[PDB]
This record gives sequence, C-alpha cells and structure tokens, in this order.
Amino acid sequence: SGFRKMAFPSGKVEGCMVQVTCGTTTLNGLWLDDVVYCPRHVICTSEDMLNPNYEDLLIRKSNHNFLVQAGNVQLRVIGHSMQNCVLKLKVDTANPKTPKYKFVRIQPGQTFSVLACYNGSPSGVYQCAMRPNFTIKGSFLNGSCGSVGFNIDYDCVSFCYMHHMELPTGVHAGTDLEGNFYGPFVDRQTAQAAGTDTTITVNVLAWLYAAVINGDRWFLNRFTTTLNDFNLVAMKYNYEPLTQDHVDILGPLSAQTGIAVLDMCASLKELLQNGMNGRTILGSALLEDEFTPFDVVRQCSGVTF
Amino acid sequence: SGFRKMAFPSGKVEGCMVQVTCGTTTLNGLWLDDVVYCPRHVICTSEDMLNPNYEDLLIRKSNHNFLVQAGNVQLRVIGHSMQNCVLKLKVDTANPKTPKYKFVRIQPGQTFSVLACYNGSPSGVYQCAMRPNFTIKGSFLNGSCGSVGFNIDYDCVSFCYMHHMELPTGVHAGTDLEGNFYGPFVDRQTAQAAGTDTTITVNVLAWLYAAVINGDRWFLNRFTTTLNDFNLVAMKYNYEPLTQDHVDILGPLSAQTGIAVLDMCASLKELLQNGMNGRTILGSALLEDEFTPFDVVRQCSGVTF
Ligand SMILES: N#CC1(CS(=O)(=O)N2Cc3ccc(Cl)cc3[C@H](C(=O)Nc3cncc4ccccc34)C2)CC1
Ligand SMILES: N#CC1(CS(=O)(=O)N2Cc3ccc(Cl)cc3[C@H](C(=O)Nc3cncc4ccccc34)C2)CC1
Ligand SMILES: [Cl-]
Repeated sequence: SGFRKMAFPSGKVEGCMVQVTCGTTTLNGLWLDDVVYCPRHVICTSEDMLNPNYEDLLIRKSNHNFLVQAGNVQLRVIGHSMQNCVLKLKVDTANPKTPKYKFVRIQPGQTFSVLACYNGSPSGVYQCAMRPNFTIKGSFLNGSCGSVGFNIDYDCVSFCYMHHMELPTGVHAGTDLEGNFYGPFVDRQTAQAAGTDTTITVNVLAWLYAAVINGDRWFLNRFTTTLNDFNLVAMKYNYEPLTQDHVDILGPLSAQTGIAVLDMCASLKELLQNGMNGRTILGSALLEDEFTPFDVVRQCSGVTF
Repeated sequence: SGFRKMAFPSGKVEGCMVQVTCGTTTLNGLWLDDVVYCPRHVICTSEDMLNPNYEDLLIRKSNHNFLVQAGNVQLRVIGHSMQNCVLKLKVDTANPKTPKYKFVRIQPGQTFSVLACYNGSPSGVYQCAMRPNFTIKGSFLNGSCGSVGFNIDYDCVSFCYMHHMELPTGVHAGTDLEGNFYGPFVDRQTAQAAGTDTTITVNVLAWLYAAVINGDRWFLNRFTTTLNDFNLVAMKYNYEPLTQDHVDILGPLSAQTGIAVLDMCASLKELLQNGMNGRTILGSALLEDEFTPFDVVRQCSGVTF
C-alpha cells in the first residue's frame, strides 16, 4: 500500500555530472564516454545574453578556455563543437562510470526524474512532467543550468531534458540532449512567457485508477459517457482532449479494477462539475496529473533497476 | 524558484543494496563494510510470525543457511548475530562501494528519503516523514522489507530507517539501523494499530515561510497570538503542540522573511478557520507538513522575493 510521487534511482546519472566553467560562468555538464554536454550559454557574459551570436562567441574560444571538473579531478578539453543549443566538449578521458544510455525527445504529458545539480554536485532528485505548454514546474536556483531529466527503461538511461532557463512565472524551460528546445523558447535574455496551460486528462484518469487500487472508491458511480460528450466537458475545464489512443493505453488498469475507461470518465466529469465536497483522493484536494498510466502500473507492481 | 518534494540523490545507497534469502523467505539487506543488515523476521515462516521466538529460531541456523546476493555475485556468510529486531550477517567481502556513513535515530516530524527495493534491486526513491504516531506513509509492496530511509546532508549518508511491516490501515512501521522500532510496534503479527495521527505544526509553519520566500503573502494577517492561545486552537484541529524549541528552530526563516513566528502562527490559525477559498499555496490546496525548517532552508533561495 501507499502512493507516492516517485523518482527513478539517480545513481547512474550522478556518476555523469561534472562542473563546466568558461570565464566567469559556471554551470553543470553531463559526461558520457569522452564528451561533456552542457548549455551553449556557458560561453556568454550577462551582456552577450541580450543578443548573442553563438558561432561568433565560440570561434573566439580555445579548448583551454573551458575548465571541466569531475569530482576533484580536472579533465582536459581536446575539442569543442555546437549542436543546436548544446555545447559538446571532447575530453581526453572517457567516463568510466558511463551507463547504457539513449537520447530521447519526450511529448507533453510524459513524466521524468530531475537530478538538480550545483557546481557539478547532485543536490536532490524529484519527479515532474512536461506540461502541455512545454514548460516544467521544477525547483531550480541560479547555478542549476545543465541539470538533466531522465527515465530508466529496463537497464538503459533515457536522457530527455537539460535545464537552460527560468521564466517570469517561476516555471522552467530547456532542451532535449540534441539541443532542441521544448516549446517556443530561445536561449536569450529577452521577453519570454509561458502560454496558458491545460490539465493532462489521461494522467488524472491513471491517478484515479491508482486511488481505486489503494481503496479510495467514494468517487465511483453507476454512470458512463461517450468519448465525444466527455471531450465537450473536458474543453470547458481546460483539460486536454482524451483520444482513442489514451483509452487503449488505460486498458490494463480498466481490466485490473473492473472499471471501464468511459465509466472512470463519468466519475471525472462529476468531480469537475461538483468538486470533492470536503473529501480527498490519495491525500490530495486537487486532481493530480503528473502520474502517467505506465508510472501507475510500475508503482503498483514493483519494477526494479 | 519552485518548491518540490525533493529526495536526496540515491546513488550512495543503491551501491549497498543486496538480496537476503533464508529458506523460502526473500527480502533486502544493507551491505556496509563486511556486514549485511536486514530485518530479523527473514528467519520466520508465515506461521512463526504469530508468536515468534527469535532466539530459538536463530540458534537452529548456521552461516550457510543465509544466502546473500550482491548483483549477480554470491557473498559468503562467515558470522551471524542479532541486535534488537535486526539480523547482522558478517560476510567475507567488504563492500567496495561503502560510502561515508552514520546510524542515526530520528524524532517524529523529521523527514528522510526512502529507496524502495525488491530482491536487492532499487525501484524508486521518494521523500517522507516520521509521523507523530511513529508510522510512515510509504509506498511499499510485499518484498520491500529491508528497504532503507536516509539523509545525505554534506557528504555522509545517515541511515535512519529500515522497513519491517505494513499495518492494517496501509501505513508502515520499522526500526532504526540498531534494530529498535519507532513506536510501540513489534515484529509480530499481533493486533496492532497506529495511534491517532496528528499534523506536524512546526513543518506546516516552515512550509508557510517557504511560500513567503517564493513570493506569496495572501494568507498573512495583521494579527499575532500567544504560544498558549495558538496551542489551544491548533489541538482542536488535530495539530501537534508547538513548543518553545520549535519557535527557536523557526528563528532563521523568521529573520529572512521579517515575519515573527507568533505572527505566522496567527496566519495558520486563520487558514485553519477559513480554509483556502479556492486559492493554493505552493501548488497545494491542503496545508503541507512533510517539509522541516531545515529542508526549507536547503531548497529555498537565501533572498526573499
Ligand atoms: N525570469 C527569470 C530569471 C532568469 S535570468 O533573467 O536571471 N536569466 C536570463 C536567462 C536567459 C536565457 C537563458 Cl537560456 C538563461 C538565463 C538564465 C536563467 O534563466 N537562469 C536560471 C535557471 N533556473 C533557475 C534560475 C533561478 C534564478 C535565477 C536564474 C535561474 C539567467 C530571474 C529568474
Ligand atoms: N496488514 C497487513 C499486510 C502485511 S502482512 O500481514 O502480510 N504481514 C504481517 C507482518 C507482520 C509483522 C512483520 Cl515484522 C512483518 C509482516 C509482513 C509485512 O508486513 N509485509 C509487508 C511490508 N510492507 C508492505 C507490504 C505490503 C503488502 C504485503 C506485505 C507487506 C507480512 C498485508 C499488508
Ligand atoms: Cl531528528
């Protein structure tokens, strides 16, 4: 029993975190094999950020201008290149702690673990989701740039996010490990804002199934709905549309609890129109949307890494 | 900016998890130096658990009855002894991945990270607190016994909890790393139930100071209160008494925000009376009590917004 916001064990990622310094700027790098990956804005001053020309700033740099520190050991930079908004530093030593890994680009609604780092040293681990507006609600202070997001599929670390910036609303933006931003953001000090956000419907449904598995059934009712009628109600409350793909993905949980997906949709409709009436679900007074159907199955079955 | 339920990076603990087998029973062990620590109920059958005589069950066991597996390597048990409710197995190999560590006994209200394991393999990491009734609200399935709770302040891992059992209400009970249970609980399947749980008042106050640091003041008011009048109100809402020790501990957060502890107590009294009226504090519609004053200082910025 129990249902907690759970992150993947971070050990395989901790062994890759390094400190990258370029002049007065210090941030975090990811050391895999003989390459260190970090945000390209490490080569900028506060002044450059206003309107940076990254190739022009990079051409003026030599290998010895980048200081890479792994623990208390200094690594030697023997090459440098740029791919989108990520700087790739070739080093003389391959990381002996390099795990089995892949670079993956995730979709909004997908969750991942974040290993927050400062000066190449991991400080904490938490779970979060890529919001429909492409931002993440992280917890990051100055110096956290270069911190990474990941998932573990069997024994392989899937790196999906690298941290670059904080928006005025306190939410966060970054790139995949190939340097492509999630969302309409740019790595420049200029006016940028998160768009209006929506609730991840398939995730709230998965979390309602996790509550049923744990004994919270007060919100169940005898009613059902059509997929079209549920989507008209979802549009009214700023919830993402539910597709037939989402219904198929919820199939295993629907069979385990004996509650059809459209039967659980009728419960969600009543919760939206009437509220919780002083009651809670899994210790929460809000409808939680940062657990995917896979996360629910994983936590209710004990999958190890 | 941001405020998340954050766990310590688990890497130092993942490198200590092993599988312990005794007959038909399999659970997790913690391998530090040349000793494996695990719950003593690993020597019991389901039948033994009603009224076990551990000394009598243990005297019938030899070193070669315990199978310890670290990764895909088998360890050799060369000694065994019992200390309170923990079994200590001496092995022929010292753990090369043993971190700098301490065994610490915590008080109710204190938080820690849990590395949930099955068959000696880590599955997830989450944050939780020792409830005032000495239980923890974890997320554990059968096979999770022997999973550990820890803090990693600075570079030293302080082990504070080892998982032993689930109570009928779905909550969890366990021991410190010296085998002493937290609470009036026994490693015996007897009529046992958690006492009435209460809210950790000093933690809710710390979390209100975090909300102020992150730029929110909607809940503050022009009032103050005496310590005694606050306690008479709080206990009617099932909140733990706030002691002078707790007031002293909140001193640093009070000086940073400029809000006196008894002024913050007045806001909490009003929030308990009025509810939130459709508003949230740090993304929550309930008052959060699983962040200590020390966790808030560790995560939040030193500059108030
Ligand atoms: N809005 C905003 C803020 C950011 S900033 O203006 O100081 N800043 C401009 C900027 C522009 C583009 C890029 Cl790619 C990076 C960056 C940097 C960036 O975001 N860094 C950070 C990242 N994370 C968490 C931070 C917390 C605190 C201060 C910086 C933080 C620096 C004030 C929060
Ligand atoms: N009530 C209850 C339950 C546990 S039990 O009755 O099967 N059980 C009695 C018992 C008594 C004392 C001691 Cl020391 C250990 C133990 C064991 C124990 O708690 N194991 C577990 C531990 N954690 C999480 C579990 C989840 C699911 C099943 C086992 C779980 C076995 C059914 C939840
Ligand atoms: Cl303590």
